[PDB]
Amino acid sequence: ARIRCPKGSKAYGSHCYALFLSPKSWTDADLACQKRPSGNLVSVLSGAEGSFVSSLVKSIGNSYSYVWIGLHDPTQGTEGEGWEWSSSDVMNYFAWERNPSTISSPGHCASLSRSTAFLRWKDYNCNVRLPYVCKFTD
Ligand SMILES: [Zn+2]
Ligand SMILES: [Zn+2]
Ligand SMILES: [Zn+2]
Repeated sequence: ARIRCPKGSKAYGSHCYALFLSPKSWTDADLACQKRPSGNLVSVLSGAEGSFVSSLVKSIGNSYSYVWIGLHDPTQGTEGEGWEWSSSDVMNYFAWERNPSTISSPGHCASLSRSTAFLRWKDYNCNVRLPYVCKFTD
């Protein structure tokens, strides 16, 4: 109604968000998020949502510099329009630190980078285990 979420997550818009510190590869993180109702690694569909997600993670801590979000490229470079959100939302907002199309052999998953105050996206090796943010409904 006035948007409430489960203990352990935060509301924004019509969604609940939760940061998990025990690191997982991109695929394992998204699968973990899917345990939740309409859950998936967070999709960032507006600058406003980007700022909110940023505030959610800013206090993670020195040990972590990258956090998984739900953007990946199933074409593994062969496409650079192969990127998509695991939630299947239309890619209507773009916040790359450096566009992957300017990178030779970029990572095929995207993470929020501490260098950009977690407001921008960095191509990253999908197999690396990182903390991650889930976006779901309650
Ligand atoms: Zn949803
Ligand atoms: Zn996909
Ligand atoms: Zn590659």
